[PDB]
Amino acid sequence: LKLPRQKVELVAPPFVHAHEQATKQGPKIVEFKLTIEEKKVVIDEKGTTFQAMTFNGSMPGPLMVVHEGDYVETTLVNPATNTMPHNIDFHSATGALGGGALTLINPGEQVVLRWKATKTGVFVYHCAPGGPMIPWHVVSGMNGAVMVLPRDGLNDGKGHALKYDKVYYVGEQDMYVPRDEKGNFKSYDSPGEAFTDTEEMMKKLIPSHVVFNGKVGALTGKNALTANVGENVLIVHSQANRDSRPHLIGGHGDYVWETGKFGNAPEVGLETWFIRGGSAGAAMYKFMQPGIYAYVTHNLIEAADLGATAHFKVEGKWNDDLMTQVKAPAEIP
Amino acid sequence: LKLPRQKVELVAPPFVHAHEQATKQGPKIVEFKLTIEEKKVVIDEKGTTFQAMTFNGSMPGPLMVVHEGDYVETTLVNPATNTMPHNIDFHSATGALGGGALTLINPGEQVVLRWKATKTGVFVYHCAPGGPMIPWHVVSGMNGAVMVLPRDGLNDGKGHALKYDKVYYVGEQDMYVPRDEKGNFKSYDSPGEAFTDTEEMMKKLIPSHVVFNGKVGALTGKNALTANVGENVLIVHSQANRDSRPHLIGGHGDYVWETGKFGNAPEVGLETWFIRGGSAGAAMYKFMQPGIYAYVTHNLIEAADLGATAHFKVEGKWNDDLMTQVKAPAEIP
Amino acid sequence: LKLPRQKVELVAPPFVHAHEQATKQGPKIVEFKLTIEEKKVVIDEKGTTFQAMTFNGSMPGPLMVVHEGDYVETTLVNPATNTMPHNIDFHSATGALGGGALTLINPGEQVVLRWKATKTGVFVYHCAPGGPMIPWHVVSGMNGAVMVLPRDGLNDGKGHALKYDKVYYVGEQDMYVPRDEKGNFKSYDSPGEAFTDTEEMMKKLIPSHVVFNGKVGALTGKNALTANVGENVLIVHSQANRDSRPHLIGGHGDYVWETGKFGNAPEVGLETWFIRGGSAGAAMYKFMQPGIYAYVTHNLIEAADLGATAHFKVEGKWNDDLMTQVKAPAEIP
Ligand SMILES: OC[C@H]1O[C@](O)(CO)[C@@H](O)[C@@H]1O
Ligand SMILES: OC[C@H]1O[C@](O)(CO)[C@@H](O)[C@@H]1O
Ligand SMILES: OC[C@H]1O[C@](O)(CO)[C@@H](O)[C@@H]1O
Ligand SMILES: [Cu+2]
Ligand SMILES: [Cu+2]
Ligand SMILES: [Cu+2]
Ligand SMILES: [Cu+2]
Ligand SMILES: [Cu+2]
Ligand SMILES: [Cu+2]
Repeated sequence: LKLPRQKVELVAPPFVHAHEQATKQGPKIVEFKLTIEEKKVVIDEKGTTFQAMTFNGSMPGPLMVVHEGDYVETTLVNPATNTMPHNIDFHSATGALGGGALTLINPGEQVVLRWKATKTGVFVYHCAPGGPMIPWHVVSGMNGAVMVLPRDGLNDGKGHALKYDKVYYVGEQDMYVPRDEKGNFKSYDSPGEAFTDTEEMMKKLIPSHVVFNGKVGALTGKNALTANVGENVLIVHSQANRDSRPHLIGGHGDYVWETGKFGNAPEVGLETWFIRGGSAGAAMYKFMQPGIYAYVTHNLIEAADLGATAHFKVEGKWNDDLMTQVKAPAEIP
Repeated sequence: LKLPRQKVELVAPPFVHAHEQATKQGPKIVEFKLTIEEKKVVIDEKGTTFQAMTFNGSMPGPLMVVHEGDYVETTLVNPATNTMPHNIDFHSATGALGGGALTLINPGEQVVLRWKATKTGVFVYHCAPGGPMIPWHVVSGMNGAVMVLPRDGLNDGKGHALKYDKVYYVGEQDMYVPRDEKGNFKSYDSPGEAFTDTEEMMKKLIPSHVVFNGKVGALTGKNALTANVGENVLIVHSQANRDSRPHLIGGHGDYVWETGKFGNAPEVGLETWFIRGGSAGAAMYKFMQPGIYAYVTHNLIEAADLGATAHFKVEGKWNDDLMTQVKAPAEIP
Repeated sequence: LKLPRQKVELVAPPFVHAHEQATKQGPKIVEFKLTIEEKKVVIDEKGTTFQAMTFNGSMPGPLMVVHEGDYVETTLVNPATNTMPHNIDFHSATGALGGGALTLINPGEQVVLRWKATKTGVFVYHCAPGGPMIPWHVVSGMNGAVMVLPRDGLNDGKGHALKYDKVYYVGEQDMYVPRDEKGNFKSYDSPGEAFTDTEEMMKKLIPSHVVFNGKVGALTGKNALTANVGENVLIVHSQANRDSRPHLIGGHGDYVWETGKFGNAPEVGLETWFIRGGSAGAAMYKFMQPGIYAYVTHNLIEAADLGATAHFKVEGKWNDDLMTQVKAPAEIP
């Protein structure tokens, strides 16, 4: 395989490494490295801890971006400081359980997998060692996404280009943290020690936390997402295990690929869309008003009470034609 | 803003205020009033009570119907007989969290919001005061829908008009009523007193009741929905917090907008469709047979056991070509 | 009704009785017989038992295949060895609650129903006696599917024929088996005796088991699904009560009708699709690589821990252009 090689420097979510949309490049071998990290992390503002397992230290793992026809060559590294075997499975790839059957590595090992990007869209990747370990590693944080763009960039299905000014990757994670008898969340010394209690809870199918970017409030405050009025923003949303229903409060999905695959035309003008568990989707919106927006799953219990809220802070001029407060709060006549 | 003004007299669901489909009118300011009512109501045939909070005294709130390009001017009134602050957020609107950030009113106050109807479809509206109050006010009943029609009326995506003979609005509500130790549903003296137990249950994500039009059996008996053979009926279905899967037992969705947005062509000939939590959808069906139909969510446990069943009573002539009992029940030979 | 009559010999899932895709036949009366069987069965590898109720002795019931415009004439038989009344409701049919209102039969009785196949797609059929019995009979196993093909066969929505080389029917069943105080699954002497405990659990909405073809591991080992590289396989997936998110691990959905209705064009290149509870869908894939694939619902807890995994064993030549292990596991440098 004698194609040019291009290295990518991955960046932590919700940011995305620099890439072209439409390109005049032909197929390349695009080289990525992912290093697995098992670590105890804090997941909420009360200080609840969690035995996480991650690609590159983040939940979600970083977004990888290539074009249709590229070959994706991933070096997966499992350092000796980890305790368990791991692998990687790409929903974008064809064969060998997505790559999982060719990438099982013990602590202290690495492996190199190449796959051809023959299908366009956004796709989940995740660890999948085998058996009951599969859901456990996924819900512990071992999932991310890849985006495979058409070489001509995105289009609206009617012959018009859609170009985004920026892209963000929102990875949603369902977490299962057991409680003790008095009702406090339990802490564990190792992923192995968390396993028995965690599996019992997992099989009851109700998460304790549903978070974006690994923690309650991760995409708020100094880390709110940003835009300006007039900017077209692409939001890639993934959920490797459980359904989600994204919604931009105060906005819309102007162009939405809820099943996430660019060979299908987008739907237009959505209020709320649906990300099937085990998939990624994408939505584009051109901001028309300044101020704060919330990006949520629109099970509002999960959004407000279990962690699944991000903010956008948008700069620009208020449009009174679109919306105006005609009369401020006042006493009823 | 010097456009003509038109007042609308809202009607209680499942009925919808009179409106045009295709229209020769240009944009207008369409004026609506919603008055919030907190009240204890009965939700099932066993006499279980519930601390409801409503727009205009109903669950769901009434359907508001306008055309693309209209300006919707809503007077929201929070009488002094209520106990909590409230607001309103329209998924159809652009900016200020859908209007929520401009409409927070204490008991004794009112506010007037105007928004331009730039996106067509059916959309949820709901209360959203802030923080954990958001899911609580929604699942207590503070949600409804708005329909924004194209000025040319509905079409099938192939150049043909779809015209409905009647429209019904089915609002589905997930309710969370706690139980006492012996397993009976609890009653509370105020919404505030219901809050702690209700929030604990809400975060476990399993409703005690799933109802149409506010109560088990609301859309049955004297209040069954009606049609005649030959009539094209539009059913608007909303769910502000939790997914639903509508199904017309004995019929179909001839033309369905499950994501609810009229800039997309409908799908045809569905058995069951899907309403994402936080959205409204719409389905049209031309009745071909008389008799009783059930309209359900097709999680049949929720339909039969938790409350989510409506009936249609349809008049007309039976069509033996479509279906016939060839041999009535008889002893096996 | 003076049309030719054709008998069909039904076969047990996941296989499908022989049929034509495109046909030069005109409408016929196609005759099917279903015999209800109530029986205690084993549902997992630990030996948990379950009070099943079935059409033709299987979960799911067999797939019935006809063409648009055919008349489907079903003889439903309820032998005297059963204990309860039963009926059948077809989502493909028009009127009388899908046929349910014309087919209620006591043990010892049979009935004959005919319906015209006016809508194309895959559709659920299920028992629906009345009231709380409806969900109970469905989740006890009394559901299957019918496929109504266009007379010209399937197409891609762009004028090209899709022809499948083989079709499999995967019926997914959510099961509710109660536990005793010490946490073991309970066994019951009759469906009637299982009813009270089972209904209590059902209303909590969380299944104990989620299985394909009636049992954990049913579609594995000697009973894995099979294909060869180059073969186009259609997978029909039904779920009569609860949502599912099918995914072919290591493959894709090349052409997918997730709502299951052939008057709509398929979507292309999906990773995971969505079967609404109360529906059937269909996906086609042309295998490109040999080896083992898993077909799952991509709630991985349900797939790995509650039973919802099937295998495909695929023969043929490995394609190193699509995927290759560049460097086998080795020590980190
Ligand atoms: O945007 C993708 C869509 O656009 C088209 O190429 C042109 O309509 C379709 O063939 C494709 O499904
Ligand atoms: O029904 C709405 C659909 O109808 C069309 O206008 C004509 O096909 C499309 O552009 C639109 O998405
Ligand atoms: O595959 C079904 C689809 O194919 C067409 O006949 C041709 O595009 C459409 O009218 C239909 O919805
Ligand atoms: Cu792992
Ligand atoms: Cu996967
Ligand atoms: Cu409120
Ligand atoms: Cu909302
Ligand atoms: Cu039955
Ligand atoms: Cu049904």
